Amino acid sequence: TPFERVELALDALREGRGVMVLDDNEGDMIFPAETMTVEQMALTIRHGSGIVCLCITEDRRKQLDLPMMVENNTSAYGTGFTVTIEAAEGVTTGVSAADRVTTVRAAIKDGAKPSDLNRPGHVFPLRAQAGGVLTRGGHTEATIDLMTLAGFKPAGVLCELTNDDGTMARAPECIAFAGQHNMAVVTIEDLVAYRQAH
Amino acid sequence: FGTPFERVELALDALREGRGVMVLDNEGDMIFPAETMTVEQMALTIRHGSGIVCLCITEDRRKQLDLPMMVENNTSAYGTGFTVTIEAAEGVTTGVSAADRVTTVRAAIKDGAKPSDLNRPGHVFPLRAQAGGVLTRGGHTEATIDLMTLAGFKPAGVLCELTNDDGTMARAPECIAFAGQHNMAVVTIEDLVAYRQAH
Repeated sequence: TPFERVELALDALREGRGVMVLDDNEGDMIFPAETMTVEQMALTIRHGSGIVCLCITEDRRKQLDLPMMVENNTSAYGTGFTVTIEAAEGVTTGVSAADRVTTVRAAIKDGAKPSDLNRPGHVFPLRAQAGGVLTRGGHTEATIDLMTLAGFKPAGVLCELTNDDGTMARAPECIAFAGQHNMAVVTIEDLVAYRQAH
Repeated sequence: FGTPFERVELALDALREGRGVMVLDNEGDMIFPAETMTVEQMALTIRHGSGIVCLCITEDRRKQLDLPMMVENNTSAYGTGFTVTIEAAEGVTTGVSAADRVTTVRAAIKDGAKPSDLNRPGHVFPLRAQAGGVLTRGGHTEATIDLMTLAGFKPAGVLCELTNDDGTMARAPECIAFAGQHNMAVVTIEDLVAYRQAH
C-alpha cells in the first residue's frame, strides 16, 4: 500500500540506506544528507547524472545566504537551483565523492554560516517549496518530506539514475537497481496520499 | 613522448577528426568540440566523468546569450567561473539524458543563438573562459578554448573531469590509459602554454 511503502522507506532512511523516489519516468536515488557516505556518493556519481543535488529548505537557504541562481526561473519544472557550493575547507577540487560529501556536511552541519562555504562549486543546492509534495509534486519536495518524516534535518542528497548508454532510467531499471542496493522504492503519489491522510 | 609542439598539434588533429582530447595539468579533463560531439560521446563522459559536464565559452558568446555570472564575488579555490546554468528551451525533456545535454549544447552554440533559445536553470553548466586563454589563466577552461580556436573551431567546447568508479579523481596514468582506450589525444596545459608562447 501507499502507506506501507512510505513507512518502509522512512525505515530505510533511518538504517542509513537509500531510497529510489519515482513519479511521472525518472527515478532519483536519495540519501539523508547527514548519514551519506563517500561510498554512497561514489555510487550516485557512478550511476547518477553526476549532477548531485542537496535538497534544502528556504530557512537553511537563508541561513547560508544562497541566492536563487536565476531571478526569473524559466526551466520546464521551475526546478529551483540556488547558487552552487563548495566546502570552504577540507576539499581540493571539490569533485571527488569524498569532496562532494565534505561540501555537503559543511552545508548541513549545525550552525553552518555562509563563510563555511565557497561559491560556485560542485554541489548544487535545491530549495524545496514550502508545502512539500502537497505544494509541489517534485523530487525536491519528495526528498524533503521523507527526511522530515524520518525525523531528519530537512536536508537530503539526490540524483537521477542513468543507464550507462546515457539514457535516463525507467521504473523497472530504477527498481532492479534499488533492489540491488538495499534501497527502498517509493512514489511521489504514495507520499502525497500518505500526507493527505496524516 | 615527442615535444610540446608535436603534442599540441597532434591534439588539434584529434579535434578535427571529431575525437576527444584528454587535457592534463593530476586532474584530467575529457573535452570535445561542442560542434561535433555526439550523444554517444556525451554518454561516455557522463559514464566516466564527474557527470558535471561543462560548456566552455567566450565572454562574447556569454553576452550573446545573456548569461550572468552565477556569483558576483567568486570565492571558489580556482575562480572557476561558472555562469548561470542552462537548458535547451526545446527538443529536450528533463535535460539530463546524454541526448538532452547535447541538444542543450547545440542550442547554445548554434549560429545566431538568442537568449530565448535557452532556459535557466538547467543541467548544462557554462564556463566563461578568461580573455587571454592559458596565457592569462592556466585552467582547463582556457585550455579548452584555445584548442578549439586553434583547431579552427568555434571557441566553444565541452569538458568533464575523469572519475575512477570508486569515486576518486583520475590521475595521469589513468587519464592516459583511458585516453588511449578512446582514441583520445593527450595534452598538457604546459605544452599548450609553451606552444602559444612561441607562436
